[PDB]
Amino acid sequence: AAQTNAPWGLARISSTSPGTSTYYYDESAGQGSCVYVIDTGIEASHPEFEGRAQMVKTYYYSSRDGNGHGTHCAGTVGSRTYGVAKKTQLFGVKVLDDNGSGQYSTIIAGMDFVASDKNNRNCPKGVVASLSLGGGYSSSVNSAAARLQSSGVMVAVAAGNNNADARNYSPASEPSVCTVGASDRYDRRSSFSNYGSVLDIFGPGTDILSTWIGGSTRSISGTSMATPHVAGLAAYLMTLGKTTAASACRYIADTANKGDLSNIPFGTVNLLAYNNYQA
Ligand SMILES: [Ca+2]
Repeated sequence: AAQTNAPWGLARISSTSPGTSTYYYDESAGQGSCVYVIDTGIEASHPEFEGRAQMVKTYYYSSRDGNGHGTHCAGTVGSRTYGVAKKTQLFGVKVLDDNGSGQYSTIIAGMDFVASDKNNRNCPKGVVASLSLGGGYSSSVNSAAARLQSSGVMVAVAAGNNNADARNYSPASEPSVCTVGASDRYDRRSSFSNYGSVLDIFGPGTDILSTWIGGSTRSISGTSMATPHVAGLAAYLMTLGKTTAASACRYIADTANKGDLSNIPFGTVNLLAYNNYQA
């Protein structure tokens, strides 16, 4: 399948070269997979989600996304227009308040929730969790991310936006999960993207168009935006039978575009997520 005039980031993950605007993908489009978006929530009523999104948990007085960030990330995973995996099921877990903040104990609770909750959902092709959040190093937070991964969920995490080594941020620094940096439409590392030997992969993170609250859309930047590209790609590949939750990060790195990025510090991988689709 081909979607013309796609957001640049969708075009980029289905291309060997920058500078094109068509997203090429298998029509299966992540059907039968599930993706948990652990964030500020999801505006499930947004037309772009077509009834495929729902809120399953909150730790606040409401499950509503009063911020926008979680809706945007969910949009990049699985919205009809802006998403990688256009037929995936999206589940929202609201660990961040409407200011975008959360205590680590809440975030930890949210990750352990997903490890259990996946047993209550129909996801025959596999389960992914997308975590577009972080903060300073915490062994407790890393341990929670490692447990979620161990439980059979592909965990994709944002590297952070400090232009620093991601080894000092959590859960970015947990080795067993898939830590995602950000690139721009000219194949440069995004200027804010963290880096380091703990990164596994880069995805599109600068000027990413997706869903927003109030039934709207907007373009924003961050490793928060790169992470859902990789989460959506994992869901897509698992539907196709190419990989599993345990192996998906490795498979994505093995099949990535290699050596195409600029401004990669020595010691950081030069790997850009790629869906390997040949129509
Ligand atoms: Ca890793």
